Amino acid sequence: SAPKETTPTSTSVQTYVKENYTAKNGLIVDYKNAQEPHYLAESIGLYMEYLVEVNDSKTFQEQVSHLEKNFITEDNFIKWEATDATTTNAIVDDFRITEALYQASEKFSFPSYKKMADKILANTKKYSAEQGVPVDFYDFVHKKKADTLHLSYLNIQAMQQINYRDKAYLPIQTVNADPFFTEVFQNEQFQYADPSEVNMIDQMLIAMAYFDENGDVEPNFDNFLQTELASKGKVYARYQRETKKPSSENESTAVYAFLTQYFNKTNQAKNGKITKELLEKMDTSNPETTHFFDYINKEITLKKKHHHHHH
Repeated sequence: SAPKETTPTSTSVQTYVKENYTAKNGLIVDYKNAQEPHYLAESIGLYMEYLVEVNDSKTFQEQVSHLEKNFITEDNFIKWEATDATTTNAIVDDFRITEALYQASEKFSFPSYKKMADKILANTKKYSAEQGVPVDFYDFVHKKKADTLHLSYLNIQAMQQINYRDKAYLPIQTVNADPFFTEVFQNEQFQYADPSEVNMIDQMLIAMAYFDENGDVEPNFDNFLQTELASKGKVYARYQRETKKPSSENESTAVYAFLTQYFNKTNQAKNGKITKELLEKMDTSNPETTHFFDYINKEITLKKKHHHHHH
């Protein structure tokens, strides 16, 4: 059970992850030398995504093995973190992992990755949903579904791969931003995640899902992004909803990675150049203070797509 060994485009990230973000059992940690370490399905899925992008079948399969031995239950759920006490998935992490497996099945000519993703994703659609509409998680020990959907958990590409019913998309089809998205869908209504603050990582993920499903940007959020960049040359990590002022002047690496993706998806090439330079400016080189999420989304986004001299 191993794909043909491929020649990666680069090995430096793999070497850096092995040296700085890997615990003794081989699992990827959120911070190096953390007092409270977390071995997240999010992290292994992002690493899997990166490894497909850089054509590294050997390291990809090593990750699939860690996934099978530490995250996947006997009924084919993916624990959102690798502890015995974890009793839930997180649909956003299932979507990411199954998407990576589908892409790897093609990239590495290995059909069993596709069949593995089929099995996991069908199970996610079946159990982490209320009447066909996704919810954040299913507790597979207590056999209870979440009663919330956070829109930042939506992965439109993954949901189309497993043919969610049309009604599953009603939340992202009908959400408004003013200028921020209501992050939570519960009891067929929208609410904000926090009484006063928005997290721009979550806001960017909603904006990208909005564009992916609806084919156009939400113009209130898009205008906020444009006016922040024009007036400040930055987009901050968190904002106060009442004032629209930043909670602090802290910036977020992941926010600039997702802004770069968003501007390139929505035909905003000048803005995408601006946020690419902001992403390069962020320092992800301290593994004790750089969450793996920030480190690896910068690496993925700077590698995602010959043409310097002429087209």
